[PDB]
Amino acid sequence: MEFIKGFTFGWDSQKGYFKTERAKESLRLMQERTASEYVIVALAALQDTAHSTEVDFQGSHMVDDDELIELIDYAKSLGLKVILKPTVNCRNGTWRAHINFFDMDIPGEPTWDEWFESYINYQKHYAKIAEKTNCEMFVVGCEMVQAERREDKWRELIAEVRKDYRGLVTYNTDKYQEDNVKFWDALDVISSSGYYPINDWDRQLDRIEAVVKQYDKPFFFVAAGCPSRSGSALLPNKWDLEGAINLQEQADYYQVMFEKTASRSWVGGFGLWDWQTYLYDEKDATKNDDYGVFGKPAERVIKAYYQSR
Ligand SMILES: OC[C@H]1O[C@@H](O[C@H]2[C@H](O)[C@H](O)[C@H](O[C@H]3[C@H](O)[C@H](O)[C@H](O)O[C@@H]3CO)O[C@@H]2CO)[C@@H](O)[C@@H](O)[C@@H]1O
Repeated sequence: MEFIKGFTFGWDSQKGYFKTERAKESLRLMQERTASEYVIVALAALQDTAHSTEVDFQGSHMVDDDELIELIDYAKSLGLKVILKPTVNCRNGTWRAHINFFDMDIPGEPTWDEWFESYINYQKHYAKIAEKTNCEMFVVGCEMVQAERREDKWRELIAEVRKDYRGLVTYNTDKYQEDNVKFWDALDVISSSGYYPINDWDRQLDRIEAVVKQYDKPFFFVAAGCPSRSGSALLPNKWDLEGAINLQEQADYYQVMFEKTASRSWVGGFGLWDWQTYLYDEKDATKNDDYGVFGKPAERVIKAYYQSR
């Protein structure tokens, strides 16, 4: 596995966004400003709650198949490789890591089998798209901490994705959960959300290295990044962190992350979080306290690092 110089795109997208000039201009700027060679197209279906079993990928929250194919083809026309990452959010705001059901099937209660049926059929739909567009990698789940114990069901899902899609298949675990997953052998690549504190990379990388050396798979941080807010460098996963704007903290987070990971040969790349489909005006960058790096000092740190690899 060559080093993946990646950036996540499309998380803010709604139906119709990918049809637009604005979306293509944003993706061109992502490539120009960061020297990324991969785009991670991150999409989210919706379910009602963390304990409901129907996964909706057809409403206004979800780009249509035709515009998704258009955007992937356009990314390829720019020379980008594409990683497709379809995940799921809850309408009531609960983090998908809490999606969970009773260990036993109780009459009248939602079951693991019902949820996985809906989720597998969701993934198979997008696996067919990844196959038709020749996406380089497909990510079958993201941060599903409580669902990860259902190893049998995850193995079933991966086999179903394999029937539709012949590329690389991975699963994206949450921070600190790299060893919670017991089905890495069924995947091609190990990946995690590397939202680790700026002052704890040495301990965390040593921990992950010991996990990764138990398998014969490449590894990368399919999500990583930091909002431009004070205190975010300590908890970079908290998108709602109460903190004043701080562009330099985000740049410093990135500088430390690349420095610490550059010396671990097994860190095989990054899918940096994240680049908006509808990008803010460069004039508004110094007021933006979110994950974007457009117009911020972190943009130069990323581009320099990606150009060096
Ligand atoms: O932006 C409006 C939209 O935001 C939803 O909530 C978001 C967050 O705003 C943020 O994008 C967050 O990103 C997580 C992501 O879920 C995943 O964990 C990734 O690895 O890390 C990023 C950064 O922490 O995602 C949630 C949605 O899951 C929500 O508030 C909507 O109501 C709303 O319109």
